[PDB]
Amino acid sequence: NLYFQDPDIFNRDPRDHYDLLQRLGGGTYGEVFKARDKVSGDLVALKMVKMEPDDDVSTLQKEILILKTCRHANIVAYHGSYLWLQKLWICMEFCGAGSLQDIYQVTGSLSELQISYVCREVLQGLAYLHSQKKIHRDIKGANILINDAGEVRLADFGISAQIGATLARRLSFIGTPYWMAPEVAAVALKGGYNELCDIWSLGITAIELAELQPPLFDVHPLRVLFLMTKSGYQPPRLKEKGKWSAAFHNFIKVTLTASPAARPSATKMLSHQLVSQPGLNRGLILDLLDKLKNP
Amino acid sequence: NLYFQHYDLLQRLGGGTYGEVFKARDKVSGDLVALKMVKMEPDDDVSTLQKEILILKTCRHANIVAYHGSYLWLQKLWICMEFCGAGSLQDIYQVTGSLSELQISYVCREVLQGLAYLHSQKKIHRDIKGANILINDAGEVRLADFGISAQIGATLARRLSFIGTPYWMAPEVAAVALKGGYNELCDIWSLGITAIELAELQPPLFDVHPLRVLFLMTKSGYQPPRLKEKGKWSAAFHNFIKVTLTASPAARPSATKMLSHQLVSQPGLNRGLILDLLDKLKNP
Ligand SMILES: Cn1cc(Nc2ncc(C3=CCC[C@@H](NC(=O)c4ccccc4)C3)nc2C(N)=O)cn1
Ligand SMILES: Cn1cc(Nc2ncc(C3=CCC[C@@H](NC(=O)c4ccccc4)C3)nc2C(N)=O)cn1
Repeated sequence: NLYFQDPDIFNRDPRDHYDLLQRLGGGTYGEVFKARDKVSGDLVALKMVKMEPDDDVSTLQKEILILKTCRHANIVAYHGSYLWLQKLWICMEFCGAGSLQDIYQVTGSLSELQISYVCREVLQGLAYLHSQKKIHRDIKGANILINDAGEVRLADFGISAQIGATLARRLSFIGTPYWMAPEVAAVALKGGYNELCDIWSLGITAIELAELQPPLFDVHPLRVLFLMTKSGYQPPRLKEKGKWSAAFHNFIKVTLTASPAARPSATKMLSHQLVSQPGLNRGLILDLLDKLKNP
Repeated sequence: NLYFQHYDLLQRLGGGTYGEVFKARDKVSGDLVALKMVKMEPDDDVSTLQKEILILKTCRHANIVAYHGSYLWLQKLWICMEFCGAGSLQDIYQVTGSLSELQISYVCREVLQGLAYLHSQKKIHRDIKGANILINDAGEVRLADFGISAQIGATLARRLSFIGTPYWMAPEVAAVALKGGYNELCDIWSLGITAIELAELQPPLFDVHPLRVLFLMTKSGYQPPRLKEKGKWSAAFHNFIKVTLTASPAARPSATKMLSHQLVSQPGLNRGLILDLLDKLKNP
């Protein structure tokens, strides 16, 4: 729909249009490289995903169309895709400072104002994704990128941006779909039903930026999961008291509401004093980036 | 609410991430039982054990593997249950070949009785398929369990294995109690697919990549599957498949309404049909 706001995939080596520079990272999502446009000199990031020989082109085109229509200032901008020698290459906006986890592992804990600006920017991205009937499902410091201008970008839009190995692992969790009714298959493909899980993850991420680890990081993962099934379950909180304002403690209290029925939406969270206060701008993050270079 | 409604290990029957199931014999009478050996969670307490045992004791029906009792021994929870000697319908049809229309009609009636019971208790099974329908030596049909709500421990371990660490996950994504996006009618669809599976040895689209199937089923004009060999089946069986596989859940019939369908309400549907199927195993 052109009323809401050119080829889908090039059958060509992206090295025909870009000079591959340094490897930025890697993992289950594939490998990401910094690159430079041969004509304009503009910098981009290129993600290389290994494809299976039997991956069908019909499904790949449907997946790429989702990347093409899901766009917001607070999500890494998608530019295009290349399919060459069994590798899918996704071209996108370059975020020079890497993830918030890459940064805080050097700088230490963020200030309350720096966290407030990050939360506001992530909530703007989530309000957009939730309006499009998508669920991110992987909000955390390692998945929030920062560019050299101090701007915040979600690394991708989560569930519906998965391709390659990450998507293969999610398909294993879903299991065989041949007996699912269409409405069950819809929830499985979307990655869930309740988008308010993202609001909880943002609350945990605010603690992660304040404390350098999410709550209970040291507890065996299967125990953390089992404790969430118990009737006595209590959500986590900030470890320190006086270091943080009453507005920050309240933001954590309301985002970390165990019952999704009582948890606020992304748009309602954007009205919370913590993220609606004046003085939240990229200058706060330029100060964090300067700390990174001159410690 | 009461107003509503030792052992010798013989051989391993089943196993998975949940634990193991063994065939067992009572030393006193020689009665055969199935014993499921479960590792309890490190944070399992008196109240969590009590709620799971209460659900096992109270969620009861003839067409669901019967709970007999449980005990703690060798640091494991042992659940004693009804023994179903012939295994699952999948274990059987992989040897015998496809079931006859009458055999499928009896299996569908028996599963629908189990589902009408679960749905009356506000439970959604969400795991109906040939591999999860067990048959005893008398030809009787039993759902292996009451569904995904009897598999919480295994789902948590599967989530850790394929999704990752849980530190940023909301508690509702793990507690998985009142799931949204669908209701009990998803079980009626799965039973329709199971009827095709018993007729054809595979569900429809069994050879299509899972991601492609998810995109196909979620497309607006999705056409529900049908039995592929038209002349082999009656018009009642074709209609049973058509109504169970209603794409819109708002229009899909309930388990109790399905029990009134000519296919499963016809006379002559009894466990002898399944004893005939088990006779094919002795001399294949
Ligand atoms: C250490 N370092 C890392 C970086 N910079 C990046 N590091 C990692 C990544 C990503 C990793 C995994 C997801 C990927 N996103 C997508 O594939 C995608 C985006 C939009 C729509 C659909 C899909 C982004 N991107 C950068 C960067 N864009 O600059 C600088 N320094
Ligand atoms: C090959 N073979 C297999 C069998 N027989 C069984 N095989 C597998 C299983 C099961 C496997 C996993 C689920 C388990 N059910 C439960 O844990 C449960 C039951 C009721 C309520 C709540 C939970 C039953 N049971 C048998 C059997 N009872 O005789 C013979 N031959």
